[PDB]
Amino acid sequence: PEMVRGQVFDVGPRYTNLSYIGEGAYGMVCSAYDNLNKVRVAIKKISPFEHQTYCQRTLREIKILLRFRHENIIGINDIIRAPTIEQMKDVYIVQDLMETDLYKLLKTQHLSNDHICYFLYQILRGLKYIHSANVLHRDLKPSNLLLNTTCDLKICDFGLARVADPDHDHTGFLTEYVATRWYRAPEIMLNSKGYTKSIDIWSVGCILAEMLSNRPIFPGKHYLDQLNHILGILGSPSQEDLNCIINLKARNYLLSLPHKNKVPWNRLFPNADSKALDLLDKMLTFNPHKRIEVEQALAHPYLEQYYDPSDEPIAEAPFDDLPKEKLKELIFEETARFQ
Ligand SMILES: CNC(=O)c1ccccc1Nc1cc(NC2CCOCC2)ncc1Cl
Repeated sequence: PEMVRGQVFDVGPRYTNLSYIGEGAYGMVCSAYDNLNKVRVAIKKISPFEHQTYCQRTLREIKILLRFRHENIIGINDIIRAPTIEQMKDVYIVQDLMETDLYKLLKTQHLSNDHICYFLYQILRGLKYIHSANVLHRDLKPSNLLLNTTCDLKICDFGLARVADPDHDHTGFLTEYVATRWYRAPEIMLNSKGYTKSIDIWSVGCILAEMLSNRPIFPGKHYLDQLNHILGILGSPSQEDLNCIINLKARNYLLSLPHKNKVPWNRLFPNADSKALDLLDKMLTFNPHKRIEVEQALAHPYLEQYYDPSDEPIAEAPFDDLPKEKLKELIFEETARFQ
């Protein structure tokens, strides 16, 4: 078998001529030539079986990606693994080869308003499908948005995803959270477990702001610093928005802060399209119940050149204590169709 950067990458003979791409959340990713489809593809090597948590994340990523079928969601083309559970130590996920990701593009390229509009449309179109399956992505960020040479955008990594559960969303103040800090909604730090669709809309709002300026809008250095940044731009929450927070520790923390005024979007982004800023404001709304939903966002005037609900499909059917041995068996069963 071909070896890449001191490690086995056992994908042959269908996939040959390997080249290192980089490290992702699951391990090494390479490009390879697919001798059947006559194109180069991406292959991610995953070695999760020694840890229950790695098994849970890998199973979620595979189960969700195989059930979903949408132009703006990365697909799984093939899955390579040993023929028996005993011999299975790694799993390789084959996906379409992308040219870049939005994180890398934002680091070096200025986006035209036309590119911002197109990218936002595609993120929201993919998100409508995810939310229609009652699934929350929970880790939307520029590095999870991959792009091909013609700027077709694919949402990636469903490892932190969950089925929406609005009834069990409430929790205490400063409750630990897994998802990427800069893209976390204010309620995560206050009273939310991140089990409602509004969590994803906030992250999209953060990505739109970052597309407008090439810099993260709320670059918090640690857990509570994240809320300082959000309130530094949005200003103090209204009495009505505080009344929606019943938890005393969270509400009292907010009441203890000096009054802060809103920084206007047009002063932060003087070159931005005014319709883009109006949609940004609706996505970056402090109160999650007043925050715009994905289908409303698609219908916003900023996206009128693309909006077509008949061409924004939904899922046909909607969608933690298991030991790692049981999870390995489920991963083996979930990947059986490619043998
Ligand atoms: C969600 N992120 C990943 O899956 C990932 C992370 C680090 C390195 C590669 C990654 N995957 C891909 C990478 C590419 N192409 C690269 C994209 C970045 O720029 C170089 C090509 N094509 C398809 C895929 Cl699946």
